[PDB]
Amino acid sequence: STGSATTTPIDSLDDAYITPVQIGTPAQTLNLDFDTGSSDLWVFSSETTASEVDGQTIYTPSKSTTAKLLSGATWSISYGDGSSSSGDVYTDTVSVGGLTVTGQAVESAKKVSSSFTEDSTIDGLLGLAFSTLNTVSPTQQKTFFDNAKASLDSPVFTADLGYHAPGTYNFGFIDTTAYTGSITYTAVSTKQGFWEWTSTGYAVGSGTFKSTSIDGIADTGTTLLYLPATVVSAYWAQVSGAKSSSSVGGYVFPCSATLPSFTFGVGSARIVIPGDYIDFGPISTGSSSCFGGIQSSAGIGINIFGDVALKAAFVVFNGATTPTLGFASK
Repeated sequence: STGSATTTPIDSLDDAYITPVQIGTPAQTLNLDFDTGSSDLWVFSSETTASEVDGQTIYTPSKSTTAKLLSGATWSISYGDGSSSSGDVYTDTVSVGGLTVTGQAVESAKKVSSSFTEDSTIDGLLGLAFSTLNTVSPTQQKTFFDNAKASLDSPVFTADLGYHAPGTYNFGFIDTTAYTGSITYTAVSTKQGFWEWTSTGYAVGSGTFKSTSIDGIADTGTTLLYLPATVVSAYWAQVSGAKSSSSVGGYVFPCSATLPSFTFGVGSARIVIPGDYIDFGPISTGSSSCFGGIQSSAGIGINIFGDVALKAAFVVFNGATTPTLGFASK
């Protein structure tokens, strides 16, 4: 089997991407944030505290003939931005782009933090990291990809995120028309439950490539590119007027600037992030200070290849017995 679904930016900055997901019978379609940095599929629901729902579409398990309460199971999760949610669990039929999993754990939110309430466009998350990170207790649950894997033509999914444009998540096959050149594969460590890999270095603009190992995660659920302070300083030093602002919470730059590209290494191959991808717009409405899309990972504890990086590539998440990651230009 295979599946294919379009993923769409939630706003004009590509802050996140939503993908429609069919849950239950008859189908209830919710727009979920596919997140390769977490492993819970959770949704706004009829059980979510009323004051914490503001425009999202909810899953109502009582209206699904295939929903079953997973007795005794609860979940609770926190993300890198400090947001959180928690609740109980149902099993139900979940389909993505034509690919159907029965008995998928659908984690129903009783509580969500303000950041979720305030974002009307995201109805929940669909985790695509390794199932060892799933927060369901007392019986950990498998991700949608893990449940689908054995039925797929090939045990893979691919992320093809657009810049200010829709893109595609595919399951079970590699669309060879979707990228240019070849896909370069690189080793993955699953020790932390993430799609963790080591980039071979970087370049700033037309500058020379610096060969240096950068361990980080491929995380579709993080907006920006978070890299070591040395790397980030080297980037922003090429932008007149750019500075790290403690009050704003990262590097900012004059909105009048033209940003240089940023290249990262995948083995001997190179992925180029165009400078425009690194512009996240005014820090506040009407400001001439713009927020940078490359930021320091210092004090996150890990480097994160988020959407800024991933959207410059066609990315293969290879879930073979020994997982690997593949990157191609496009």
